[PDB]
Amino acid sequence: TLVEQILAEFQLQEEDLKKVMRRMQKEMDRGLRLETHEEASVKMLPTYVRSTPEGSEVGDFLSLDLGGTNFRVMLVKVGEGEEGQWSVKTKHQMYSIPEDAMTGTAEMLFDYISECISDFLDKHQMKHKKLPLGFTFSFPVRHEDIDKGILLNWTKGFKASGAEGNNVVGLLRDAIKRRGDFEMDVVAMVNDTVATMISCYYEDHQCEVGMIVGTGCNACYMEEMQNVELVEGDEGRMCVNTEWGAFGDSGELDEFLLEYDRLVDESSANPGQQLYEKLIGGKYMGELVRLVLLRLVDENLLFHGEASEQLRTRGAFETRFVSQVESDTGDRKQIYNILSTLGLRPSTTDCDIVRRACESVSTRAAHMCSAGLAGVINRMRESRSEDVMRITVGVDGSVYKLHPSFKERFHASVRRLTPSCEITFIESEEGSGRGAALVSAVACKKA
Ligand SMILES: Cn1ccnc1Sc1cccc(-c2cccc(=O)[nH]2)c1
Ligand SMILES: OC[C@H]1O[C@H](O)[C@H](O)[C@@H](O)[C@@H]1O
Repeated sequence: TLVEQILAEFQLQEEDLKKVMRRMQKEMDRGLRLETHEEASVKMLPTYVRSTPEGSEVGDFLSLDLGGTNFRVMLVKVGEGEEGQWSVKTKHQMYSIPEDAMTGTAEMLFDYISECISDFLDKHQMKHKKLPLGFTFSFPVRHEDIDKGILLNWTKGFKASGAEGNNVVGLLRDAIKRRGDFEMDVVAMVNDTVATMISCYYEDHQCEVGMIVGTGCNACYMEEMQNVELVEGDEGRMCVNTEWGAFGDSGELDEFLLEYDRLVDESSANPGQQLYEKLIGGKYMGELVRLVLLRLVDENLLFHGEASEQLRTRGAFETRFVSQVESDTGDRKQIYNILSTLGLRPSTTDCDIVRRACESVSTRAAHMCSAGLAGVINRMRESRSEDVMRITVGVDGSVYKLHPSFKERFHASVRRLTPSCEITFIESEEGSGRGAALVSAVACKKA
């Protein structure tokens, strides 16, 4: 139990969650106010996706999706249901970002994207078409409108120079026009949360929140227009992109941050930023385990003191490993093969120890996440006048989807924190591509 004291350092009492939930609600209120929006850690960026204005055009839309390591392009067919609209990916391609598309300028990257966009249309015998473009761009943006907004600053590792501070929809067309090959109506730009929330909404009208727990972690919700001070008008409702991943950036979380958190921060491409996300996101989960495993080896408590050449390099313990280790049936084969691949020869108890480290890190990720969701939901509840508020959350993300137990721990906690709420979780089917497209089909009955 010399180990079980090290890992206990991940535990969070319900009291700790309530504190975090209340602080989230607090920074969310600050982000929405004129006086404090500028230094707010939780920017609460308005998205200009508005309460059903009702004006949808059917037809085929192209959808981009930059935000992961695998940039995507797809075509989607929007139509007209009894509900509202139907949608469906019809054809689709994925392309790696090189690395010279990172390190260099943004234009390079958008030219690379432009290449792929064309490459897609080549291979689809459609290069001779003019389609409305939906763009899911999963980074923080200050929107002037549904189709104009600036990159506040890259997260999740992306480092492309000269992209910060600029019209992202600008840099895009900028590069689409340096092609001539094709013409695109870049109608609409959305965050992944919103994309997802929109597509879930068309499945379920109760969906007023969108959540992503994958490489990164973030959320978006339907706000009352009179509370979005950064937008003129008091009638209706606008979806607001919280950007809660940067909760803790003004120190809100210092009492919770562990050494493993401090070390992950310093070494990251975004030091001092996105602190909350760095407790949850799958860009960081495995790195936290690596770090936890290492302390255990220096304390001579695991791997019989010694450590692999690989275990000792940043980004070696992939998040998917956390996941696999937790799906091990007990026979340890699964834990062994990951560790052996890494260059280790664990024993029965090493395996068990690596298991415990994983569960400590992902259980905390889940709990910490549940507090933010509970923050958002309980805030919303203050604007709902009915004994039992029924809300629906749309969710996407590898960590949420693929990890053997996150979903379950996550739900139970969220529910403990949200009295008088009946919550529904719905997982977005292709909901990003469809999301950007469905948002386009509406903003197109405008441009
Ligand atoms: C998600 N939800 C639930 C209740 N109201 C909403 S917001 C919603 C629903 C359906 C379509 C749109 C939408 C898309 C693009 C521009 C716009 O103003 N609205 C916005
Ligand atoms: O990709 C999911 C999320 O992860 C990152 O935190 C981004 O800042 C954000 O904009 C996004 O919505």
